[PDB]
Amino acid sequence: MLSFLLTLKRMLRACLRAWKDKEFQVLFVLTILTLISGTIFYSTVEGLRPIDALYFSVVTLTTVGAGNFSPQTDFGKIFTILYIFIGIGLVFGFIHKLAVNVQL
Amino acid sequence: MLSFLLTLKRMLRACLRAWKDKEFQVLFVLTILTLISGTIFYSTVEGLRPIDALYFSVVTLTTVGAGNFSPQTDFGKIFTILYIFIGIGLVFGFIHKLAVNVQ
Amino acid sequence: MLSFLLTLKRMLRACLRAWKDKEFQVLFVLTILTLISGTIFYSTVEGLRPIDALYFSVVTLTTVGAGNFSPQTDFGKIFTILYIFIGIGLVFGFIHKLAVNVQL
Amino acid sequence: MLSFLLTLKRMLRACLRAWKDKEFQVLFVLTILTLISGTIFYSTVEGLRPIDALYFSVVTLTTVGAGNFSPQTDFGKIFTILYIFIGIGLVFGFIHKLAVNVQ
Ligand SMILES: [Ca+2]
Ligand SMILES: [Ca+2]
Ligand code: NA
Repeated sequence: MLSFLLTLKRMLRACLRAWKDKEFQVLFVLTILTLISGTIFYSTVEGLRPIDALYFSVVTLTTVGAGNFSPQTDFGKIFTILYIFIGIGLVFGFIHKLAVNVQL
Repeated sequence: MLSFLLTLKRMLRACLRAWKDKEFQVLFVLTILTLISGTIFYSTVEGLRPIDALYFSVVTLTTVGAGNFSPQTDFGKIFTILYIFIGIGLVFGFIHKLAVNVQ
Repeated sequence: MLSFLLTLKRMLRACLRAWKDKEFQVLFVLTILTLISGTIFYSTVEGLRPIDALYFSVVTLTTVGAGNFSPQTDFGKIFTILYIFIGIGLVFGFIHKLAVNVQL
Repeated sequence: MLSFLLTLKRMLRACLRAWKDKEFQVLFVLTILTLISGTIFYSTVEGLRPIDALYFSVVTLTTVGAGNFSPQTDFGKIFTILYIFIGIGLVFGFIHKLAVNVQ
């Protein structure tokens, strides 16, 4: 049990340690900006309550997927399609970073 | 084919070997803890039967996604959002771990 | 355009070449067995037409997710939860293989 | 912060650099071709407007998942199933590619 905690502590440090990487920071800021753009878009174009626009934005950008909603307008559909690829682009970026920070 | 069977057994042994690595154990415990928390939260805050709270927690944390449910309360929606990133954080941890052992 | 085709051809060979790896073969067979078990389970326990049981099995094991269905019985729910982790276990296996076959 | 901006620009350049690699171009073309095929198929076989066929094709091939649609015909269901594995095959290709450049 003491090993668990010491490993947990080491791992948690490593995580916070990665929060120092400028590229990880960019990816993160880029992700927040994307989630905000999405929240603004869906509430405006699809007329969703801000909290619902962020929710759809989140489950969409992470590939989780929404269980009861899909854009009703053609503008929203087109946007969601491009939105998804930005999300995949961001995920690839994070993964590439990992792959790089593991091989040095 | 003994060959297929031997290759499988070799793979299963490599898998059990993983369940011995401390960092994997932490990640595993953390996800179980995260699933339990989710079950508790959705049962209480969204009024779901525990079994359905576990289900939603699972399909959500894994990015599988729910086919019919979506949080009705604002607290639930905000929790689900942070819950998803915890899941992503956990997945990256397992991935990083698999990229570490591959050396 | 000729480069495209020659690269496409080289890549396609590499893919088929990977179909020779015994571990990839096991993962694959393991995946087919899992999809068949799932198809059998959902058609039996949830009463879904075989083709619908395979569909739900597929979108569930790949994390795609079903847009209009979720198990109705507690037995189905429990099964789906374990089913998902088997799927993640298989994906990790494939990924681990990649990571290994790239570093040699 | 010039620093943030410089780091970003550096990353964007690395991304554009990728769009120059032939294997990436093949994978990219293949996915676009796969998306077009999907749009065509679902419009024709499931009677969806092209825009909705593209949407379903996209959320399906990316594992995002559709919130309200699911194929009504057997041909559609079988196609979706193979479509998903094409998507997984493509993702593994991009992943393998990103694990190759990381050396
Ligand atoms: Ca999904
Ligand atoms: Ca739905
Ligand atoms: Na997913």
